[PDB]
Amino acid sequence: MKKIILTIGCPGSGKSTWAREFIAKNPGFYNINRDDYRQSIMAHEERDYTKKKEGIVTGMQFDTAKSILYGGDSVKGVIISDTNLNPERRLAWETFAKEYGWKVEHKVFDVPWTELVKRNSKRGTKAVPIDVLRSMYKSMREYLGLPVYNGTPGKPKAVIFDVDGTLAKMNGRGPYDLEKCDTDVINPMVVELSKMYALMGYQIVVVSGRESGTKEDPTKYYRMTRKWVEDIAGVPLVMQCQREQGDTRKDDVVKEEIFWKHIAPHFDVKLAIDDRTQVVEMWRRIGVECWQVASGDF
Amino acid sequence: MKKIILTIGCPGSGKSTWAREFIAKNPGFYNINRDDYRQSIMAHEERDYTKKKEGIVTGMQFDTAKSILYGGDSVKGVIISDTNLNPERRLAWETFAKEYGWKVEHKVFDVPWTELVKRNSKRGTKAVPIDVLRSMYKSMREYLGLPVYNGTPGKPKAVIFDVDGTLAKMNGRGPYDLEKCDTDVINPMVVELSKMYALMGYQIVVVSGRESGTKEDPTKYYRMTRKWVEDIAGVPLVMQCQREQGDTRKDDVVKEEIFWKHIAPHFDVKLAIDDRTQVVEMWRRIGVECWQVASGDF
Amino acid sequence: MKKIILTIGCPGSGKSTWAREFIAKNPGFYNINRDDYRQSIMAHEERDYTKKKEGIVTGMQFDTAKSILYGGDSVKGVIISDTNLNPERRLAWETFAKEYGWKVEHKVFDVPWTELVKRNSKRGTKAVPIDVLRSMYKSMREYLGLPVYNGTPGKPKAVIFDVDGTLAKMNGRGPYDLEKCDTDVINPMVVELSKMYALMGYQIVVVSGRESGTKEDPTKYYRMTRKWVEDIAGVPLVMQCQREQGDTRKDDVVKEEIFWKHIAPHFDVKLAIDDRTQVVEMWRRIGVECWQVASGDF
Amino acid sequence: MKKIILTIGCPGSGKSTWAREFIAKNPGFYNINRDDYRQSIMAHEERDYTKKKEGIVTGMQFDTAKSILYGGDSVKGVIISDTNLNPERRLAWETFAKEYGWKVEHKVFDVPWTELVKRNSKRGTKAVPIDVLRSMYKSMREYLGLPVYNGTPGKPKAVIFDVDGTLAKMNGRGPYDLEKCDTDVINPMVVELSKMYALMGYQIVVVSGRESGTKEDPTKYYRMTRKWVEDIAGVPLVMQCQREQGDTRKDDVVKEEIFWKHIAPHFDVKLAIDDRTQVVEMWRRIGVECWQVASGDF
Ligand SMILES: Nc1ncnc2c1ncn2[C@@H]1O[C@H](COP(=O)(O)OP(=O)(O)O)[C@@H](O)[C@H]1O
Ligand SMILES: Nc1ncnc2c1ncn2[C@@H]1O[C@H](COP(=O)(O)OP(=O)(O)O)[C@@H](O)[C@H]1O
Ligand SMILES: Nc1ncnc2c1ncn2[C@@H]1O[C@H](COP(=O)(O)OP(=O)(O)O)[C@@H](O)[C@H]1O
Ligand SMILES: Nc1ncnc2c1ncn2[C@@H]1O[C@H](COP(=O)(O)OP(=O)(O)O)[C@@H](O)[C@H]1O
Repeated sequence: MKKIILTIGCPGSGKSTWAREFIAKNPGFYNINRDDYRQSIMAHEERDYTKKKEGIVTGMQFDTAKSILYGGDSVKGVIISDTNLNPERRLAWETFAKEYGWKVEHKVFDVPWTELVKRNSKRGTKAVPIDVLRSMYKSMREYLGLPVYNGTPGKPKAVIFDVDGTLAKMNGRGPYDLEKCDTDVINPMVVELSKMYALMGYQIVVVSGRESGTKEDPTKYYRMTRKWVEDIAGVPLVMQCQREQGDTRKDDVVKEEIFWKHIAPHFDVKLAIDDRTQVVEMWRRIGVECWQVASGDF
Repeated sequence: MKKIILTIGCPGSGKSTWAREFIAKNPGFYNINRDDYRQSIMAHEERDYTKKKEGIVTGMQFDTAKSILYGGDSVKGVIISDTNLNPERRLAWETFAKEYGWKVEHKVFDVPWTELVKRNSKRGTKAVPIDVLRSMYKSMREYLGLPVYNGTPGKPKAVIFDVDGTLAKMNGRGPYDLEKCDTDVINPMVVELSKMYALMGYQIVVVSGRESGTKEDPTKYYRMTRKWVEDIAGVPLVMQCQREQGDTRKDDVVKEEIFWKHIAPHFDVKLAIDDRTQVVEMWRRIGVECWQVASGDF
Repeated sequence: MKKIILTIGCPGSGKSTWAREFIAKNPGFYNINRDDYRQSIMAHEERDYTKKKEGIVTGMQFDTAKSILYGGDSVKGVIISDTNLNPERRLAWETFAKEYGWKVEHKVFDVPWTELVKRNSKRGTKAVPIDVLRSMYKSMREYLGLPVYNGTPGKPKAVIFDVDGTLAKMNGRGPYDLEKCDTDVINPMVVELSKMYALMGYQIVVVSGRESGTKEDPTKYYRMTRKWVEDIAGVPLVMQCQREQGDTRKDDVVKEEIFWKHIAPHFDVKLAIDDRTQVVEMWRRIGVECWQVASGDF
Repeated sequence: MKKIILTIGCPGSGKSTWAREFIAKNPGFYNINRDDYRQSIMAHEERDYTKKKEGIVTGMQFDTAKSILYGGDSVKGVIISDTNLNPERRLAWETFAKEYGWKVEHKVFDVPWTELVKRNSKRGTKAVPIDVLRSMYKSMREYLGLPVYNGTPGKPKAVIFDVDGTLAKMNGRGPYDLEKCDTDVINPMVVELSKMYALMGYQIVVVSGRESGTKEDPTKYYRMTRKWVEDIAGVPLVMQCQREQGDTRKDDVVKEEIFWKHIAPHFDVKLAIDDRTQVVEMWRRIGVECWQVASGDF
């Protein structure tokens, strides 16, 4: 059968680039894009929203697929290089292909949020607002079937606190120089908050993206951080999780893995306090309310 | 009735700009472009030619017109912002509109050749080869019903010779400084050519884009040029035509007007010898064989 | 004297555009840009940081100013179209101009933060990271001599809470439809927070960008909001400030004016809880620690 | 010593690309470009000519070279990525480097005229007018020390005539289908011209870019062409030169090689008649007056 290839991915994920390259290497494939169409019927009005226009672009897409997909044995298929993140539209393509006898394949472009943001900020006039991008990424996560937290019944309620930038600031050292992280001063209001919650009966769970330690001393930083939280901040934590030694992945990935493995099953986490934008974005995205206490664009 | 507006014009004539502006001012109008389509189905392969692809783009255009033109009383019409310089395709749009009951209007963008070339050279990746541009302009002229020469029966055969850059060069003066045009030296081979033709029985007609003269002396330059051709070159001309005093139009326009009014009806012109690119382009375009004797890109 | 015009403004404020336009209208003025230089010596390496390179660009700038500023009576001056937000560099230009006898003028481009961000997100490859942009804006504010809060001694400590998106969410209405703002449901954790602080002895000050009311009923929304906070949330507030009726300025401006006039002189504000990104950015920028409780990119 | 690398090449020859790549691979090298400077002092006025501005850019270049070239052992050299096609300016760089003790190297980018034109037509806003490009190429040829014809004393005078498009047109075949080149019809006026010159005593030399023949019959086309010229056109030629079988180079190169080897030493060639633009450009460039008899943009 002729293929109908739907690209699935948030804007800037590489869908168009792939489409061009693929067509350049496999004769018999054509591209259909709601976007070449959207810009076209408007004579290229800057992207800076009608149900009718969208109805036109939709008609263009299917009518164009039918015509192309009926060429001779020369035509192999069509690529629908849109985000295709709306489930109903994806279904519409499959039921369309079933009645005309064509097969539907998916070409996924799962790019990390941090890469999506980075690329999007350079997209120029094709850049998309952060809120629609975050919305696209949420749909992408639902497509991949990634987990969303909804509480842990029968478990004590808890608040998650990060260390760097949240409970602590930094008294003249420098990001990634943990050897002197014992000099960090307290962020008064946040430190105070953690004590307030404890009094309210919440379990205080501390998390940190600081590497636990070095190759020869795997918990060097985990220990200093623990002493700092105990002796300097005075935070009555029930648990302290931290990036494992050697682990070079993004705080992003590291903290979520830590969450599902070590926190979610033991606590009914009601809140997370953090400062790094990519982490704060991770928390809210997986279902955990998150309060950002300072600028964290790094 | 709903309108189907066909833009008629060579590339770079302003068709897209107008289309955007018009849609921005008149809600209910949509744009259809073989080109948004051509680039789209190929995932934007650089423009640097199949009868099948063109068949697809064509289908897209009509199918898209039908759908749009059938919206409610909200839709006023569609703009077909292509060159639409191929007569058969223009007819195809009119017979298409007649059977579905829509009206066809034309929005012409007649830009002068010299402006087309100028703009095209800056078009970047959308620039078109000079030969296809010259071809587009020829079709545009046929659309406008502009005249093409095919000889003048019963009249003596003649060769047209230009002066500046052709019969004469320039001995240290400067373009537009006719006050010293009497110092020009002969272009030997070309001067010799004119005498050769005379011997062959051709009438030698001299033409010049040099203003005839000044406001107080309207033939100052016409006279010097005539003396130069007689005494210095020794060209046995039967007629000498020249740009009228005060006339500020392009050599382009000036020489063709001169041709139809004063030459075409009295001579069977078989050839024209010239050096300025825009003039040489004019000659060939209206049906007169033209030999360019030197670089004339000014 | 010849002028040395320093443009003062964060990237994207219009410095280059103005410079081009000004030179186009006033012959005798030349442009010097650390940036044409930075890109140039590197053969245009993508902007994606050496003290030596910067030393070169600096030398280029002054050496180029000296040469230009010494032309004849034809030269009027030079424009230094950089951000010029670093005070020491600004001083360096003035002491440079004093010893050579030239005058220094400033051309300020004070664009609102929200406009800077908006423009920056479309800047493409010239876009600047949000953290350096926020840093530029902080220096711009210091240039303008705008106020920075540092506490109010002798006054009771307080926490500022916003309503929309912070204490309340929204149960099926829509932004700007205050007529049904009485249906908003509580944001449990945040509502709880306000009570926690009260117990700790902090004064709870509520702020809202919701227009107080309509032309015929100037406190319609102020009253509903007040009842909602009292009866539904149960927030023990000491004061409630809100956007005045008719006022169409940005929440940005509105809340800061409200802060200086009605809050700062009566309270020692230690914290602000809010959700809208532009407001959260305003709080931190003027010296008030701010916790963002949810995505607020609208 | 520190190096001063001058790039030598017409615009579009790859000078900037090379410069970026080289700097990216060899730390210690900086780029100086009259052009980053020209655009910069004018706040980027579209390129669409003062002796003073040029004086400023010049000062910027040398002053910037001195400063850079005096860094520590870290600096290796500077690249002057301009065309550097003006001999006096090249000399100025060498005498500048001699007095300060630096060495001057050249990095040449000799791109074929046809490639220069091709690239230039796509250059967009950086495209250069054809006449300045042709001027740049002439200087490049003088730099390379390429030959320029100035006549052959003691030898009979001759006119060179091309076949395809000049003496012959084409009666329904197609470029590169020589198997049916025997069907070409005469271009009357041009054929007549060749006879006129013969009567005047000129030697008629015929040249053709048509491959002489095939691998199994190396003169198949040379013979048909010769018969066509003899029996159909009636051209009294003294010599017939033609592209050798197997030779795949551009007509460009092929005809000039043919000229120097077989024509220049036996004839005092006074004129060449041709129709292909790249060939016509070759003729004039090497010193031979050339008349283009029809559009030859292919
Ligand atoms: N692997 C990559 N690394 C760096 N940049 C990339 C990569 N892939 C794509 N980009 C850039 O991101 C932007 C997204 O382009 P595009 O292919 O059209 O994505 P999409 O069609 O999914 O919106 C482009 O400017 C592109 O050059
Ligand atoms: N009146 C004008 N003066 C100068 N430039 C123009 C003018 N009109 C159009 N152009 C330029 O010429 C190019 C042709 O653009 P476009 O509008 O798309 O023409 P077309 O659709 O006919 O090919 C554009 O880069 C445009 O900016
Ligand atoms: N008043 C304005 N309205 C909308 N966009 C603007 C305005 N002024 C400038 N811009 C855009 O913002 C970007 C900033 O350009 P630029 O003039 O170089 O600023 P700067 O030199 O201060 O960094 C440009 O892309 C420009 O077109
Ligand atoms: N080898 C090549 N093949 C195709 N295009 C090229 C090549 N080299 C350069 N170009 C293109 O030609 C233009 C000339 O660019 P540039 O490097 O700045 O040349 P120059 O500095 O000599 O004027 C560019 O748009 C470039 O991408």
